[PDB]
Amino acid sequence: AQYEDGKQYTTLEKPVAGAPQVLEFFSFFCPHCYQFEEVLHISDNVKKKLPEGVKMTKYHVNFMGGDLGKDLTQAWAVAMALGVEDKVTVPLFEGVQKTQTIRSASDIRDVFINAGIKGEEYDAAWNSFVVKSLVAQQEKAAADVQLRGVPAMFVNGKYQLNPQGMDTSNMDVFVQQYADTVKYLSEK
Repeated sequence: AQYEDGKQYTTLEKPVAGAPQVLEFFSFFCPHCYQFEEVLHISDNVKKKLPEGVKMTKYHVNFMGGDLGKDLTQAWAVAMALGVEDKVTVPLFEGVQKTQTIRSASDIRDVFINAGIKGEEYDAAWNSFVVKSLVAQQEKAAADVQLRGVPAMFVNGKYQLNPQGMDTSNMDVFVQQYADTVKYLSEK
């Protein structure tokens, strides 16, 4: 077959019921995640080839960067609650991996302030039980599915993208192969 289990994707032994259609996991500490976001624009190119009626979800993980890692998972819950993902993703990646100006929760907060979210609004969000459950959702989803590595994408709680088995000679061709694989898995 042109698409083969173990080649562009793997199958979960232990399928996850009720799982989001396209579920992606990342960390702001994750170097391939940086690439996926700023150079390859994976999420965006997947969206463009997905049918419609299909929801895309993106969650942060705790297992990188210790204490700061958990703060970043809370901050991403804040971002999801406020709908400001698009405004903080780049400054968070660059503040962690490029400029290395993110070293504490207060530094994460600065990124939001500078992106124009108001202090009061951010801190109320940070402390809110709606953010608490959004943190739980991120954790449970990762727990449900094995997760010890990022970047990761899972389709319909059954299939996991295997970018190692795709060619990287041309970044453009890598991305299309990836997105086309998601489309294929989505129609499966």
